Amino acid sequence: GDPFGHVASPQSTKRFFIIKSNRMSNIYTSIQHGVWATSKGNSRKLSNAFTSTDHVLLLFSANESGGFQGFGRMMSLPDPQLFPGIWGPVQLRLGSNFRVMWLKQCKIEFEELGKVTNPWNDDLPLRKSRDGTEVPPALGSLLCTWMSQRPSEDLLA
Repeated sequence: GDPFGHVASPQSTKRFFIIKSNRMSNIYTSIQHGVWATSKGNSRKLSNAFTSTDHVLLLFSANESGGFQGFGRMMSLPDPQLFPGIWGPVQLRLGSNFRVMWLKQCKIEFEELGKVTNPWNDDLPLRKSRDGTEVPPALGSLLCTWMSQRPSEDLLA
């Protein structure tokens, strides 16, 4: 639902998901128009999180970028009327588009985090996260804090 506080404030419930993108151009489109889409399986998972969590955070990592480009809040359920067809033919293999509010654009490398593993993903290194991988709230909160502390990038510039 709607945000009733800042995503960094402690009293709200949060879930944190890693989003992978094969194309930087898709990230640029997401920043430009506040929109994302994911696989049908991830769409259901994110939908169930969206209705039952105060804030759903999406941590964006382009394939082979070596890290994160920023993070955003999921703002709506998948919506067939939101920017229909914006992604081109891949739209046909995805769930419906949903609104995203980008909350930080930055550069941070997985290797700057040292030996970080995800106990919710078989204790695998953060770099091996797949699209839709959930991270525990203590780690997710820290990743968003560390990203927020970095200088803001203007990735569209």
